[PDB]
Amino acid sequence: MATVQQLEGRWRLVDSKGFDEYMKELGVGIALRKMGAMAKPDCIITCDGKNLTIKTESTLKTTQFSCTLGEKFEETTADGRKTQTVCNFTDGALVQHQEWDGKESTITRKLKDGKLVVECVMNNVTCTRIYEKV
Ligand SMILES: O=C(O)c1ccccc1NC(=O)N1CCc2ccccc21
Ligand SMILES: [Cl-]
Repeated sequence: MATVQQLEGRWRLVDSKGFDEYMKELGVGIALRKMGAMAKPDCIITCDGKNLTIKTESTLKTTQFSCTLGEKFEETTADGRKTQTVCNFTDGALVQHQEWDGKESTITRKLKDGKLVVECVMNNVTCTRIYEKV
């Protein structure tokens, strides 16, 4: 018995795995990759019913989106991509699908050992983003 509300709270990055390779796959330039690779974002996740809000905060940039689960919406990512996106909660994991310019990326968010595991995949390049509850 798992629900999207299990992901709510305030989270802080504690481990990164393959993030540079994921940014390279997005085409992010060297300057922003150096900036991105030193950030330790803080994330606040809230979900009232099906209305979900994720606000990501760091010393470099603050980003946030609000959406209804299962309903598509437009999101401008931290690296500047204007994407068509939908979020679905399925099998104890929040699934975010991003499309832009004929390219796809999937971002999954799930709890593992109490840590929020964020997996970003694009063109078979997998990035793992580990957050601790604060
Ligand atoms: O970083 C992440 O784990 C992340 C995971 C999934 C989706 C977006 C992410 N990143 C993000 O939303 N932001 C906002 C500001 C900032 C600065 C530096 C690196 C990242 C970010
Ligand atoms: Cl996140």
